[PDB]
Amino acid sequence: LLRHLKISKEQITPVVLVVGDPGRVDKIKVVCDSYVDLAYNREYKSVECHYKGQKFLCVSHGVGSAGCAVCFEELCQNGAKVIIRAGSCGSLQPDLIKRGDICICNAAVREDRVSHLLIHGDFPAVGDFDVYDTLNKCAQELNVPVFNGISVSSDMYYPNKIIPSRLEDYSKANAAVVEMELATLMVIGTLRKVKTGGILIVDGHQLENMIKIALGACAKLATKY
Repeated sequence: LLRHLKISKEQITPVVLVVGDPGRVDKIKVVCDSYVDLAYNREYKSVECHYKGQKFLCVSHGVGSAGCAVCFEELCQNGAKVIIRAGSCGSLQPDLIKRGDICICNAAVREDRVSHLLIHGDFPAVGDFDVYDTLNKCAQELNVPVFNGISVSSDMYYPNKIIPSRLEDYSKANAAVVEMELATLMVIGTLRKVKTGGILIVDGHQLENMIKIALGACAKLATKY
């Protein structure tokens, strides 16, 4: 049994949908054709999801890079082949990417520590193209407009007035979106030979759509294994 997930290696599917809020696993499992509740340990909720004739895990990783890293490391080290993060984000391009908009990200700014404790800072946090294009191909089938871009993955939610935040610098660098976990998934994916991707709803109905794309992509990708 896995230390934090508390599910077995035998319960891990090639494809896994990951989200931050365990309450969100509960909302996702409902719209699937059927589900099997697996475990709920600390912030980590596991449910097996049956959708469009496919079987995939939906696991919650909690808030922040270090606690999600424990979830991803346990997934990646025990059989996951594809991990897609369905999550929530903020806009770094207001007057373009507005509240409600969905964004499918190829890359992420590494504003964590853990990824850096795994590999030198120069290394890219980058998603898998197969996964990215699949996510993109699902949105199109569903006629749901999505943005594409770089995500700033920052360990800081609440800034101080001492150290100037780099969010404006990253915005100017055309980073689209800001969240907390993507770069970690992405580096861990690359290191562990797991294909990753990320789909985010802009926060600070469209959720229905977002989840459909996420569930759509997971099913499409699950077919391969």
